Amino acid sequence: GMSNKFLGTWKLVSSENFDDYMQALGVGLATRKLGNLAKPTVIISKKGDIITIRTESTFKNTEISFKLGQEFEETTADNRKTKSIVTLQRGSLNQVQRWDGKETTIKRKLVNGKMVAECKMKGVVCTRIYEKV
Ligand SMILES: CCCCCCCCCCCCCCCC(=O)O
Repeated sequence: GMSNKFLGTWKLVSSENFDDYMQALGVGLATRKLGNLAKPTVIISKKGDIITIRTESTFKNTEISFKLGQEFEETTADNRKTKSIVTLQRGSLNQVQRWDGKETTIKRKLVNGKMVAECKMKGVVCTRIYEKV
């Protein structure tokens, strides 16, 4: 199952190409300016076989709870209503979001004790690095 090393609280320390990624999602300018300044905390928790990823920041809070391999309805930070799914691949915690015929991926993997989120949309790639805190 998900590695227990994911469990805990994570703080963003680096974000690369997040603006171009938000644009690819269709997020407008005012929202992107605040999104580019956000340094969110991400809390990953587990109750039985339901995993919860909770994102907290001054600008926006989000939370998804899910079971691996089971589609679920998601409301994203930019208020997209998506059909999403989280699965594992070589220990990486990979999320797909589908809506209005579009599709974006958020792959969260542990690299030397840090959590690295790789976000992809229409060939645009964003990388966000978190420290465990
Ligand atoms: C982080 C504040 C949200 C700002 C709202 C603008 C649109 C962003 C929507 C998608 C956010 C992607 C973040 C997931 C990757 C991560 O956990 O670092």
